[PDB]
Formats: sequence, structure tokens, C-alpha cells
Amino acid sequence: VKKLVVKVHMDDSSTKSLMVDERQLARDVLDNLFEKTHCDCNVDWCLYEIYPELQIERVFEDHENVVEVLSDWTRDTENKVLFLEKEERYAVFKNPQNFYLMNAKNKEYLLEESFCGTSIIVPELEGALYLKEDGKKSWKRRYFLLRASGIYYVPKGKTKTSRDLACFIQFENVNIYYGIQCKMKYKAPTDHCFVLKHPQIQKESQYIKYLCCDDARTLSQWVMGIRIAKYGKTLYDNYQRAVARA
Repeated sequence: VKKLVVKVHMDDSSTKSLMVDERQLARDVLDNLFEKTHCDCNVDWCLYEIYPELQIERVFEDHENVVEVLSDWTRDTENKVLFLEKEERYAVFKNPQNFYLMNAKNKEYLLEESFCGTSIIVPELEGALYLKEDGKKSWKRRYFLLRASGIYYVPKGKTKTSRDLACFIQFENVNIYYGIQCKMKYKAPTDHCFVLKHPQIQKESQYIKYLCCDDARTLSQWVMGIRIAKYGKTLYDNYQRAVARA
């Protein structure tokens, strides 16, 4: 019964307003746009969330309920939905070797082990990243480790062993975003930044976590890796559903 009008922004500055009820997923809105825009229907097409105030942005995952995501938005919000190509969204499924470390046979076997087993296998990703200090234009280099449940950090004066590892954040409690203009705004070492915060946060908060990578490659590895850990088999299912429409 619950209905909502969503203004979807196109790349050429134009907009297309759709009627979206409480039952529609990002998958359904995309199929609707596919018919109306007459696009090539490639897997990179996605819904894209932008927060102009906090200057953060992320892809919608295809299984996400659109109304539910927009219900977190304030009445006076500046937030926009965009329809554009993001080739990073399913990068692991096109080239799994770029993340889990190749021909069609070895690509298939690697993905079936990582996604089609009993539990998911998350890339063995670890490295130092710059974490922003709460409310301060100050950044600190800490060693981080990617796990199935969340990201773990090495406390200053501890070792890499799992017993010494403390949990930084759990993926259940955050969406992952790109950080925009973090270098200029907060004196981030680079602009290769990702942002971890709860869907409900719509303004400045200490619980918005800002992480800066040394290069563009490191950013790509962490965003893809965290999305694998957070979304798991559903992300694989999203991709298979997208290939069938291409």
C-alpha cells in the first residue's frame, strides 16, 4: 500500500521520476529504467546514492529495498538517487584473480569455492590505512585486517595474532561509501577514501568512520572486499541476476 515517488538523476543532467512502492527492490527499479531508457542493460548499470552535505556516495546493491533505504533520509534532505554505470560493483565476478590474490576455467572454479560453498570466503586482505580521528582534521596510520564479520585493527603495541586483534567495526552495522573531497576538507593524506557509517546517520557524527588509502588500487581492494564480506552470497546472486538481463 505504501508508495513513493523517486526522482532518478541521469548523467546528461536529465531526470526520470518513478512510482516505487514498499515492495520494490533496486533490482525492480533497474528493470523499469532499462525499459524506459532503452540502454544496453550491461551489469555495470546501478542505482547510486549520493549525500551532497557529507559528500559520501555508494552503489545500491540490487537486493536492497529502495523505500527502506530512502526512509532513513530526512524531510529536508539533499540526498539524490542516480542511474549510472559503475564497473567496480561486480569487479570480483569479472576478474576474481585481482582480489583473491587467469582464464575462464580457473575464474569459474575460484568463484565457486569462494561463493558457492557452505559459508562465504572473504579475500585475505590486510594492510595499513589512515583512520581519521573523531571531529579532528587529523589522521593516524593503523594496520587493518578484513574478516567475515568485520574489520579488525592492531592496537598500537600489539601483534598480528588473532587474540591481540580488536574489532573496529562489524559489517552488520554499516554501509560502505566513497569519501569525496576528504583531502581538501579533513586533510586526508590522499583522496582515495572510503567511509563506514550506519544507514541512519544523516549528519556529522563521531560514528562516521573515515579511512584513507595510499593509492587507488588499495581503495578498490577494500571496497570490493568489504562488500563481499557484508553481502556474501546475495552479492553473487545479484550478479547472476544481472548477467541474465544483459
